[PDB]
Amino acid sequence: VASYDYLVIGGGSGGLASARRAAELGARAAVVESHKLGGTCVNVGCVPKKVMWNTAVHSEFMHDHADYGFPSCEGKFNWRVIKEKRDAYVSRLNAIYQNNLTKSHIEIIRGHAAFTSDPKPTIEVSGKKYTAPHILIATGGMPSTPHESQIPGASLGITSDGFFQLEELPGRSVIVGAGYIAVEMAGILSALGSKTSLMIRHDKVLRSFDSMISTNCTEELENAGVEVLKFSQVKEVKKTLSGLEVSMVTAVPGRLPVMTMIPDVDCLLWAIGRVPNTKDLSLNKLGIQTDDKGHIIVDEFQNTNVKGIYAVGDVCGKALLTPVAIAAGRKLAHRLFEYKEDSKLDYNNIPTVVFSHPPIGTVGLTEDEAIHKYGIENVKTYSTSFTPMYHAVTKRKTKCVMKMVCANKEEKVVGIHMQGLGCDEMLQGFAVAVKMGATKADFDNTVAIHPTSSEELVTLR
Amino acid sequence: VASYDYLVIGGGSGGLASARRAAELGARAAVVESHKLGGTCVNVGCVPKKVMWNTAVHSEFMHDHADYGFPSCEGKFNWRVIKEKRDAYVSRLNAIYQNNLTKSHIEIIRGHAAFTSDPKPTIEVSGKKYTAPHILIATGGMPSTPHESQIPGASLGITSDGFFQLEELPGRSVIVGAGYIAVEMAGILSALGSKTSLMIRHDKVLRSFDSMISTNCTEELENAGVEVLKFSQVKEVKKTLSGLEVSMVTAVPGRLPVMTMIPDVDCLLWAIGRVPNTKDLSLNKLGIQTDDKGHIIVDEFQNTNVKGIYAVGDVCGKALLTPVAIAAGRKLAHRLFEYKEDSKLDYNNIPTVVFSHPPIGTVGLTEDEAIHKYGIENVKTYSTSFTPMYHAVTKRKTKCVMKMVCANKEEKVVGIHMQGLGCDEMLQGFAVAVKMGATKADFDNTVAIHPTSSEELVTLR
Ligand SMILES: Cc1cc2nc3c(=O)[nH]c(=O)nc-3n(C[C@H](O)[C@H](O)[C@H](O)COP(=O)(O)OP(=O)(O)OC[C@H]3O[C@@H](n4cnc5c(N)ncnc54)[C@H](O)[C@@H]3O)c2cc1C
Ligand SMILES: Cc1cc2nc3c(=O)[nH]c(=O)nc-3n(C[C@H](O)[C@H](O)[C@H](O)COP(=O)(O)OP(=O)(O)OC[C@H]3O[C@@H](n4cnc5c(N)ncnc54)[C@H](O)[C@@H]3O)c2cc1C
Repeated sequence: VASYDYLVIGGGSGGLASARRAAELGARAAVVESHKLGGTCVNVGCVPKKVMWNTAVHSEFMHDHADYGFPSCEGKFNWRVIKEKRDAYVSRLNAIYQNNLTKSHIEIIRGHAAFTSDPKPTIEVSGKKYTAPHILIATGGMPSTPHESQIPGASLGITSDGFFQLEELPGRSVIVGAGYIAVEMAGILSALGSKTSLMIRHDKVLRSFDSMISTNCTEELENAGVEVLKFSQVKEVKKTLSGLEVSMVTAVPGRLPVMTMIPDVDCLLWAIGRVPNTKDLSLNKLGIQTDDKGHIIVDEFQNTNVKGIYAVGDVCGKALLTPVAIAAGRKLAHRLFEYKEDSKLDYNNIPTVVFSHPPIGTVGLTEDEAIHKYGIENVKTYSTSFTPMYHAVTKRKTKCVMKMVCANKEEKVVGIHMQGLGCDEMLQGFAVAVKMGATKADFDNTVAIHPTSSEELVTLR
Repeated sequence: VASYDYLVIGGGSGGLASARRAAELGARAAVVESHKLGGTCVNVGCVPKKVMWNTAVHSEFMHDHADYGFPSCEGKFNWRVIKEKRDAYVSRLNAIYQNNLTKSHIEIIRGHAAFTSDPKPTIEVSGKKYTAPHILIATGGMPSTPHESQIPGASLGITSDGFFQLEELPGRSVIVGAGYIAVEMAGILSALGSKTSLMIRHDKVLRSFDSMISTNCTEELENAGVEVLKFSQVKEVKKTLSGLEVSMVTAVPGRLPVMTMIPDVDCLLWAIGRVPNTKDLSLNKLGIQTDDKGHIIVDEFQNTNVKGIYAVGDVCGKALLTPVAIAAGRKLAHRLFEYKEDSKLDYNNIPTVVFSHPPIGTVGLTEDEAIHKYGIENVKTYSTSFTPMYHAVTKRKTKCVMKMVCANKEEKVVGIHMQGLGCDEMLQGFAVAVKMGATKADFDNTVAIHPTSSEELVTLR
C-alpha cells in the first residue's frame, strides 16, 4: 500500500489543476488517469471544438469576400485536412500536460481507479493499492444517450465524442438538444456545409439563458440556414438503404401532434445532456453520497460526506466548465496544503461564452433571476440592438444585442448578456467588473473605445 | 444679434456631444459648422479608417484560407469597390447626425465662425452676429505638413485626409511618422498589397507606449512585410517621370550618415502630427490664451482664461480621441446646465486601441511611468507572450503579448498593455476594472473564460 499526501482520481481539468497546485505547496501527489491526460476539454471538448469554430468562422467570413473588394472565393471545404491538423494539435497538448506533471514531480498512475472495501479510504488500480489522507475524485462526465428501450435505434446516433471522430463532412445532419453543445455543433456543421436541422423540445434554444439571448440565438440560427424543428422529439431511428431515417413527433401547443419521417440522414447527433462518471468507482464501498443521476454531493468546500474525500468539476454536476473545475481544484489545494480554511470557489458570477455564430457571452443573473432575487420594483435593465460596423458594407448581416441587468437604486450591475461579433473576447474584463461589484455609474464613467462593439456597454441609456 | 443659451463652434465629436446634452437639459443651443457634420472622426478619421481596417483584416484572413481546409483564394483587391461603399456609409452617417440635431431642436448655423471685436463675446458667421453666455470652441485639428522651406517638395506628399480621397491602391507607398496614425496607415496599405515603407526617426514606433508594445509592434510590422526605415528622415521630394523620388538621410547612431534615394514612389504620406484649428478664429480679439502650437489652454473644467468661453477636444491638444472629446463635452454640459459644479472629465486611465495588425489595447501607466510615480521598489509587472490558438493550424503566425503593471503591496492594477488578435474588443471591460481600482487579486479571483485570449489576463503569475 503506497501512501501519498494527495491522490487525485482523474487527469482532466480539475484533477490536473488541483494536483499541480498541491505539489507546489509541497504535497507528494499522484494522478490516476485511465485514458488521456487533459481529460474531456483537451481531447473531446473545449480545444477541438474551438479549432472547428475557427474553421466555421472562416467559412462565414469567406461569404463576405466579394463585398469587401475581393474576388469571390469558390469552394469546397475539405474536412480531412483540418481534422488531421486538429488531431495533431491535441497530441501536442497531451505531451505538454504530461511534461507539466513530470516537471512538478507528480506521479502518474495509469489505469482505472476504484475504491476498496478497506476501512481507511483506499483505491486499487490494476491490482495495486494506494492511499492518502486526502483523495480528490475528479472523474468528469460523459455524454448522455437514450436507451433503446425508449427510443428504438438510438444507438445509430453519435454524441459530441463521435463528432470528433468523424472523417468526412456529413451531408445531412440532425442534432437533438437545445443546450450550448447542441447549438455549437449545429453552427459548425451548418457553416461548413452540412444540411443541418436542430431538433428542440420547445420553441427556443438556451432556455436557461436570459430570454433576450434565447430569442436572439434562435433567430440567428435560422438566419444562418439551420432548420430549427420546434416542439419536436425523436420517436425512432432506423438504418435505411442510404443512411438513417428519423421518425419524429412535432407537438405544437394548440395543435394536433404530427409524425414526420426525416430521410437520408448521415449524422444523428444526440446533444441531450451529460452524465457523471461515477458508476465504476465503487463509491458505495465507502458510502459516499450521490444524487439520483450519479453526481457526487459536496459542500461549499468540495467536501463529500466522507472525511478526506473531495470532489470537483463535472462529476459534481454544477457549472460544467473547465475553468470552474480548475478554480475549484486550486482553491481546494490551498485549503488542504496551505491551511487556508476559508479557501473555496464562489459559484456566483461565473462567466460563459457560447461559440455560436455570432458568439454569446453572459455573466451574472438573467432578468428573471434578478426579478426573483430583488423584486420587480428593484430591477432595471438597459439594452441595445445594432448592426456591427463590420456589416456596413456586406449583404449578409448579423446583429449585436446587449443587455445589462441592474438592481437597487445604486444600479448595481448583476447581469450582462450579449450576442454579437467579438463578444467571445469582450466578456472577460466586464466579468472582472461585475465580480468587483460595479454599478452602472462605474461603467458610465469609463471612457469608451471607438469604434468598437464593446463601447456600447459603457454608453447605455 | 441673435442670442442663445449655448453656442458651439464646430460640429464634430465634442461639439455635437456637448450641444446634444445641453439641449436635453433645456438649453437653447446652436452648432456652427463650416464643413460636414460628424467632423474629423466620421469624415476622415475613426469611421473610414475602421472600414479600411476591416478590409485589411479580410486580406490577412484570406492568407490562412488554405490552411483551414479551403481552396486557395487568388486575388487582386479592388480598391474602388470598397472606396465607394465606404463613402456611402459616411454619407449615411452625416445624414443621421443632422437628423439627431434636428430632433433635439438644435439650430445648425452653416459657415465659418470667428470671434468679434465686441466686448461681450460674440461671433460672426457670414455677416451675422450670434452671442451666448456660454460659448464652446470645439474646432478640432488638422494634419500637420512640412514647410517647403525645410523639406523641399513636401507638398507632393499627402496627409491622412488625402488617404481618404485616394481612388486606386498606390503601388509603392512611403509613410513618414511613427505615431498611431502612421502605424495604422502602413498596416492597411501593406495588407492590401502596396509595397510599403514606414520611415521613423528612431528605431521603434509608438515610442510613448509601454516599451513591450513599441518593441512588439515594430516587429509585427516587419513580419507583416512593412519595411521600417529606422533613424531616417526625408530631405527632399521630387516629381520624376514616373512618380516621386524621395531623398532620405539615415543616421544610425555610431555610424556615418548615409543618403538614399527612394524611386518610383506613388504615394508619400506625411503622418507626422496634428495641428489645432485656431488660426482663423480671431482668438486674439478676446485675448484667449493659446500655447505656441496654437492649442487653446483650459483648466480641469475646460475653461479658457476668458469667462463663458470653453474648449474641448483636439483643439486643446490633450488625449486626441473621439471618446475623450465626447466625455469632456458631456461633463461640461452637466456643469453648465445642470449646475453640477464638480462635473469634469478625469484624464487618467483613458483606454486606447491602435488598429494595427494585430491590434493594440492599452490603458493606464506604462512600466516606466509607474516606476516614476511609485518608485522601482513599489512596481511589479506581470507579462505573458503566446501564439493564439487561431494559429495552431496556420503557417502564418502572429503573437499575443500582455503586460500588467501593479503598484504597492496590494498590487493595484495601474496599467494594462497588450497586442494580439481580439485585443480591440477585449480592452473595454478591463478599462472599467482599472477605473474602479482593481487589484491583481480582483483579476485573479475572476473565473476564466476558456478557450479565449482574454483569459490570460486573469491567469498571470
Ligand atoms: C463538446 C464539449 C465542449 C466543451 N467546450 C467547453 C468550452 O469551450 N469551455 C469550457 O469551459 N468547457 C467546455 N466544456 C466542458 C469541459 O470540457 C468540462 O467542464 C471539463 O472537462 C470538466 O473537467 P473535469 O476535471 O471535471 O473532468 P474531465 O476533464 O472530464 O476529466 C475527467 C478525467 O477522469 C478520467 N477518469 C474518469 N474516471 C476515472 C477512473 N475511475 N480512473 C482513472 N481515471 C478516470 C477521464 O478519463 C478523464 O480524463 C465542453 C465539454 C464538451 C463535452
Ligand atoms: C486618420 C484618423 C483616425 C482616427 N481614428 C480614431 C479612432 O479610431 N478612434 C478615436 O477615438 N479617435 C480617432 N481619431 C481622432 C478623432 O478623430 C479626434 O480625436 C476627434 O475627431 C476630435 O473631435 P473634435 O470635436 O475635437 O473635433 P473634430 O471632430 O475635428 O471636429 C471639429 C469640427 O469643427 C469644424 N470647424 C472648425 N473650425 C470651425 C470654424 N471656425 N467654424 C465652424 N466650424 C468649424 C470642422 O469642420 C469640424 O467638423 C482619428 C483621427 C484621424 C485624423
